[PDB]
Amino acid sequence: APTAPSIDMYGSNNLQFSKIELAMETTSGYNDMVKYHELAKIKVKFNQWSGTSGDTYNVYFDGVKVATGAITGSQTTASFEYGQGGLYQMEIEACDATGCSKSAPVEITIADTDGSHLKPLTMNVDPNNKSYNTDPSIVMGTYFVEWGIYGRDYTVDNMPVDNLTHILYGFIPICGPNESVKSVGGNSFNALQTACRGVNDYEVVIHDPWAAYQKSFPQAGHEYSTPIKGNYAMLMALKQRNPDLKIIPSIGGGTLSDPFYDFVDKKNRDTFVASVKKFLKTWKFYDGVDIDWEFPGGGGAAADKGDPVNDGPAYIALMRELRVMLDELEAETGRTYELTSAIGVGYDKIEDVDYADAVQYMDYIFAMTYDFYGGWNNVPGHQTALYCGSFMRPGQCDGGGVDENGEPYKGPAYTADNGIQLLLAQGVPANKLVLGTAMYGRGWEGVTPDTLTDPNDPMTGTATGKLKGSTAQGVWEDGVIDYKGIKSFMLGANNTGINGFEYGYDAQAEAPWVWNRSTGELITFDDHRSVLAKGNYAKSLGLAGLFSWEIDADNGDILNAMHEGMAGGV
Ligand SMILES: C[n+]1cc2c3c(ccc2c2ccc4cc5c(cc4c21)OCO5)OCO3
Ligand SMILES: C[n+]1cc2c3c(ccc2c2ccc4cc5c(cc4c21)OCO5)OCO3
Repeated sequence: APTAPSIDMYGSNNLQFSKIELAMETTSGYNDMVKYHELAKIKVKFNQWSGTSGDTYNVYFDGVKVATGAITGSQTTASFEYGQGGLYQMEIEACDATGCSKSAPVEITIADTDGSHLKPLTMNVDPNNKSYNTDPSIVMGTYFVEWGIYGRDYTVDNMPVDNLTHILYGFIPICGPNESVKSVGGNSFNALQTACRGVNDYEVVIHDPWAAYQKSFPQAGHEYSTPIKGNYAMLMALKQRNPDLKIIPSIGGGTLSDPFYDFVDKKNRDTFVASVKKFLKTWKFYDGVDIDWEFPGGGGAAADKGDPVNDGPAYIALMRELRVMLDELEAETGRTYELTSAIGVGYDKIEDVDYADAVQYMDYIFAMTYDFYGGWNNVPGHQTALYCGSFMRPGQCDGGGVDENGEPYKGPAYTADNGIQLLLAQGVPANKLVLGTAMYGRGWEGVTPDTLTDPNDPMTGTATGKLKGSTAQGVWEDGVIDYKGIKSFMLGANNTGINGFEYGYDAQAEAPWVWNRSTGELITFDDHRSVLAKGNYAKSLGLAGLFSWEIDADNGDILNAMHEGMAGGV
């Protein structure tokens, strides 16, 4: 006989609660911005404006009692805790000695990072991405980059998710020495310095919390009170649409690898491994961890770092220790967690790690079979060839010869096949290896006909510097261009060359190029024909499948060719 409560929606945070508490309106240290709680804190205001208020309240979710407390006036705030994410029909009843009166039910949201409170994501995928019926046992992976939401304008809902088995989310940095990040210019180092305030060295943080969880995405139905937004809420809704899709954070990458060189100290690994366990208990849509240390032994962005005696053993121990941690998570959750790593495949990268030892702890190795040549110097070559190109010298392919100064080759040439063969020869199983496809070209300028030693092959020429271009043509940094830019502005509809470019294909290497003879602009990339060759190669050798880098640069053609190559190789 009290008055039935009316819920005050706006005074109760619009009934949007969360096990994860996330700063939405500042940028500060990761530990100050993100706190995961085992029980969500719930606070619901209700009113009984007329009649008697009664003396006690009970709160029900789907008919089950979850809280009780005192009513002592016409406005009551019910505060309590609840441990399970989801949408629930809440009722609140007011009671006195004569009986109880129950509010009408209203949906309350308890957000959790597995996306249990979210409907499947609505997709907005370019229809140039076709449908395929590729065997679900074959890996078809890609990287999605956190910053792709800015100028590139490529969001989670744009991914052709039914054509993917694995999304690697790039990149998760590690706090500590990060001089390489500084060298990149822009805001990347400053963002990282902020994220690490109040964080121990060697622990992981989110690099860009605005992209990751604050940015409101209209297409995902985000509104002001949504407790998780950004890429991560979209990935959580994506897991609701595609529960078998694996989404894996990639830690490191070319510019964020500097802290890994301290993992020769076990205390640093322990700190890192513990922080990765916590990260996966916080962000539960993630299904494992990908380690992208570029590179054990050195030769990466950090010119003064690299230990060829100790980095390999440290990498193996890291993999062993991550696998131990992941087994604890598998025990705690009943889920499967994957451990993978993207690795350099030049012979001088491979020779610094016993991968046959490391891979016993891993589900997959993503072989970085790209970036073999590029704008960092003036030597053209195929950046992502399967085999040795016509432009290589006698003995250069297997490393048994000498260069044009007469200096001995130090090892086999950089090609996908040489890398894969080196890894198989160490005893890495073929069905653990995933072969990489590039969705971008690298490029030079100044490779004009007068520099060529063979007049029909621009790979025999010499450049004056990196390719220059604008972001409108897909050039986001000097010397690199999106595959979709190459297609729009160099190849054209018929794949025969536009704007002064001609197309060529080195059949021995399995590698395409476009070349503008007058500017001497030359771009090495992967196309439909080279990606079919890679699929046939993967099939022949019984590799795990294919992956690509990076998905925002594709227009559908590369991922389609990955699927086509994996169906049809003889
Ligand atoms: C050898 N490397 C590899 C890299 C690399 C990256 C990104 C940057 C680099 C890099 C950047 C600056 C450098 C500067 C250097 C150098 C090497 C590098 C260098 O030699 C000494 O002067 O993705 C992984 O592979
Ligand atoms: C592979 N390298 C060798 C270099 C180098 C230098 C100076 C710079 C580089 C460099 C710079 C940026 C790079 C960026 C890259 C890369 C490789 C490099 C890279 O591969 C992935 O993206 O003098 C000694 O030899």
